[PDB]
Amino acid sequence: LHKEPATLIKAIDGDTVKLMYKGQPMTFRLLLVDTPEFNEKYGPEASAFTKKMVENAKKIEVEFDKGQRTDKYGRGLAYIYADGKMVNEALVRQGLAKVAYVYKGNNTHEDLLRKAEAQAKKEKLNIWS
Ligand SMILES: Cc1cn([C@H]2C[C@H](OP(=O)(O)O)[C@@H](COP(=O)(O)O)O2)c(=O)[nH]c1=O
Ligand SMILES: [Ca+2]
Repeated sequence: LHKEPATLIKAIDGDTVKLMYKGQPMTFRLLLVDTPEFNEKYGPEASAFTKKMVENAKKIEVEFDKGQRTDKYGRGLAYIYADGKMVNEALVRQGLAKVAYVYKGNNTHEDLLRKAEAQAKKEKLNIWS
């Protein structure tokens, strides 16, 4: 996999972000994670976490996996990096997302996110408390 440049247009929620990619606006949905909706418990916390992370970053990068790059809703499907730190991983580490939507061909970072989930779980962080 390879990292590609992109620019923040707007935070949306815990697992969706609007980005300028190859000069086109696109909604990106984070691979391999599920944050609660804004209206659910830890929803505002998940949204705030992602918001801070992408807004404070100097450099946003997009990394597609080996399978589909767009979902049935026309959302980009990617790992998103903020100053080299993967947003998908950070949410799971913090207990602000569950590992989820793991489909074959788009699962390069599965083991890495499952490690993070195991540590959030042992620490009973947020969703695991
Ligand atoms: C993360 C992800 C979601 N999706 C689709 C499946 C779900 O659609 P259906 O429920 O219609 O089957 C939806 C969940 O997204 P949200 O968690 O953003 O709601 O997005 C993919 O198709 N591939 C993916 O990698
Ligand atoms: Ca969600």
